[PDB]
Amino acid sequence: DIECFMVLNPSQQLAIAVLSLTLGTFTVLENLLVLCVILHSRSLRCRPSYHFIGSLAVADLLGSVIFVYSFIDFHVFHRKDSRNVFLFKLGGVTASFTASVGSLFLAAIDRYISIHRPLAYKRIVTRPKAVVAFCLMWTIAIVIAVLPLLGWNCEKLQSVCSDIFPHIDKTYLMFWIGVVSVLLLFIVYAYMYILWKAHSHAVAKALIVYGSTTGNTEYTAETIARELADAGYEVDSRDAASVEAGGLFEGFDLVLLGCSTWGDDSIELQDDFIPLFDSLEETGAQGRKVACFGCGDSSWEYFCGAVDAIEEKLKNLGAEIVQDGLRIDGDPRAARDDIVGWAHDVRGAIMDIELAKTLVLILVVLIICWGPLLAIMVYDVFGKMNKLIKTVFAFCSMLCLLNSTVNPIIYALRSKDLRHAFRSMFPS
Ligand SMILES: Cc1cc2nc3c(=O)[nH]c(=O)nc-3n(C[C@H](O)[C@H](O)[C@H](O)COP(=O)(O)O)c2cc1C
Ligand SMILES: CC(C)CCC[C@@H](C)[C@H]1CC[C@H]2[C@@H]3CC=C4C[C@@H](O)CC[C@]4(C)[C@H]3CC[C@]12C
Ligand SMILES: CC1=CC[C@@H]2[C@@H](C1)c1c(O)cc(C(C)(C)CCCCCCBr)cc1OC2(C)C
Repeated sequence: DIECFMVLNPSQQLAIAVLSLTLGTFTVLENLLVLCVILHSRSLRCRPSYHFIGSLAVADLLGSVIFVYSFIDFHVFHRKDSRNVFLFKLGGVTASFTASVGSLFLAAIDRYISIHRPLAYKRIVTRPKAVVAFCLMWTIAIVIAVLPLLGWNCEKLQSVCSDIFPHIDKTYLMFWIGVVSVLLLFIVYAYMYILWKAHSHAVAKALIVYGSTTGNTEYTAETIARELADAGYEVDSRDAASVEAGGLFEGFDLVLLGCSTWGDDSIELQDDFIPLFDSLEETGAQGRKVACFGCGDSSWEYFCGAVDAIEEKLKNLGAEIVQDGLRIDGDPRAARDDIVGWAHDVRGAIMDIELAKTLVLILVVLIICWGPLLAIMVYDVFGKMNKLIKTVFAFCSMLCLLNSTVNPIIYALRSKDLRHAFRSMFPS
């Protein structure tokens, strides 16, 4: 019975008509304009491809037109269609909107690969490869929407029918959910991965291993760490007496070695610093930015010779010395300006927030639009559908149009080349 699938409340039909026609027309005119500026940009600029932006516009323009027409016709006009004709109209909507998420899926792959393997990115993502991928992605989407027409429906299969969608075997619906859920979850994973990855590299991490006996070099390290705390470093200052040599510097943009000079007859390192000094090769110092500091006294012939021995092994082990050592004579509290001045100099030698906002918005948009829609379908596969939920679905089906309306704003508007191409269409 076709009439069981219809929102029949006249007040509800009107709201369905208002939202559908308003959003659909804005969506049609938006993506139409995007396609217009794509083709004008290709007239004057050879370099920007617009593969993702163009594909998404075609998918949304086609989908909104087929949807809004069939949707208004079915719910407001109560078209009783032959089974196959209805599946045909459903097929267009399914292919276009499945193509829309596939386009978002391929763009997500492009960005994920850029972050995951930035050097190899120029080999794996090529203009010839992208053309083939988008062509195949579109083809798969059409084939997925043609099976009910070919006979993957409940009437020919003699199986349970969907309560949400007329003439739809539940197994086909469950299959279609799994395809879209995998695409959507990867898009979620990719961008969540990118946010995590960017967050770690945002703030630099500093590592101060200090060896002091009477607390002088500790006071220097603590005075140094406080200056780096103001600049927004993630400082971990460790007494040398309690450290693991292996991988000690792992994951640090900057390492600071503060040792005291303690030679009675000849130069000697501070005792707690000595086991760490012997195991420098194990610390993975090679290729790391390091600076040295230390306390001492001018009365002794070798002024801060400990800072000399360390830098000589670090420069030999391959760590890049950012600056020459910091050498203090007498109480460091007297030279506090020289200490804090040093931090600034060594700090001197060496987030993409706007991007971060955009990625979160997409995920918020995606979760808001596809989430509730798919969940109701999951219900229909397993449980029983009452009139209330059917009604909710009709209004939730409108959520997809919204996604089609904001997509030009999210991506096309954000493209620098497109804005230059739009301005190009004016006399100047
Ligand atoms: C036996 C002895 C030997 C020292 N030898 C040196 C030295 O060779 N070169 C130097 O600059 N200072 C030398 N000093 C001075 C110390 O490095 C000074 O006290 C330093 O500030 C200790 O600070 P700390 O508490 O951080 O270890 C020596 C001090 C002592 C008691
Ligand atoms: C309405 C649905 C069911 C059928 C759609 C048929 C036509 C419109 C489809 C089939 C193949 C599709 C093309 C396949 C490849 C791409 C490359 C992409 O970077 C821009 C879109 C573009 C050029 C597609 C445009 C739309 C397209 C030509
Ligand atoms: C009852 C009913 C009659 C007209 C239907 C209408 C449902 C409908 C709908 O409610 C939701 C969707 C979407 C936008 C949510 C896509 C659903 C894709 C499902 C794929 C697996 Br069956 C498509 C839409 O297509 C038409 C033909 C207008």
